[PDB]
Amino acid sequence: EEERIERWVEQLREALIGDGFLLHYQPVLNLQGEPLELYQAFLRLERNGEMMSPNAFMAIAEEHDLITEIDRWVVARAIRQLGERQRAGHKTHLLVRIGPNSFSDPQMIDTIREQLAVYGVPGERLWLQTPESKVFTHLRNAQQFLASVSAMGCKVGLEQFGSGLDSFQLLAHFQPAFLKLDRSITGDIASARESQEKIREITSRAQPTGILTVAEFVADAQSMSSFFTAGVDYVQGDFVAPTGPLM
Ligand SMILES: Nc1nc2c(ncn2[C@@H]2O[C@@H]3COP(=O)(O)O[C@H]4[C@@H](O)[C@H](n5cnc6c(=O)[nH]c(N)nc65)O[C@@H]4COP(=O)(O)O[C@H]3[C@H]2O)c(=O)[nH]1
Repeated sequence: EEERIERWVEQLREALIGDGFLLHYQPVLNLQGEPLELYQAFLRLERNGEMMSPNAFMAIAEEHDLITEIDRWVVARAIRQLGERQRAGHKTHLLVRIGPNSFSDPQMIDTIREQLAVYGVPGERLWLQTPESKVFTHLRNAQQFLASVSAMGCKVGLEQFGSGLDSFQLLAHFQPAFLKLDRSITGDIASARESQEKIREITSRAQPTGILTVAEFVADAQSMSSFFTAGVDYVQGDFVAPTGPLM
């Protein structure tokens, strides 16, 4: 045990150089969103001859404090693809994950600003999501971070929102551009009752501030209609379109 990790933590620190990392994307179709090109970005690793999923190493990168490094790698990689798909005339928008330790990371704030500029990519195309739980904690930083990146026109949103009470509490203290609905509420509206009304106490509340909304993980047409009645701007999940490397 003392060993396997040592091989992982090394190979990772390599993909952080001349990499081995790569990104798969997932279509984010919109109903109320009417209608832009958007994909959530997902990190893949080229260990040996096959492709690794963050379920194979994110744990490691955690204890060794390499997430900041990686997630800066992810964002910079997204901003590149944005330059590429834009120099090609596509105005593709990318949803990218940012951990909590990045709210204070300047190299992040600097890697966003510089790249975003060097590719002629207007920040508006870069959407950054992160759990509300991680925000309810690393707040102060996640506070100024918002401002830092938001100034460049980027969009900062919450992932897994609506779970616990304080969910609506953070709103009056934070201020996201988009809300990725928490699965504990999403996956069940076809039957679930309180949830039916739930994504309304949320939807109808976003419309005012203009806070977009994304119900992800959708896995059936039945619930697909449900979110339209709700007024959920965007939908994501294997049922709409799985994740893939292609664009
Ligand atoms: N969020 C989301 N996922 C969907 C959906 N439909 C299918 N999935 C799949 O289910 C998995 C779980 O994603 P997760 O909860 O964010 O949990 C993720 C995440 O914690 C981590 N991860 C993967 N890529 C990245 C990345 O680029 N940045 C960061 N910070 N973490 C990543 O690895 C876990 C597994 O990722 P994957 O192998 O890519 O596998 C993903 C994804 O391919 C959907 O609508 N929404």
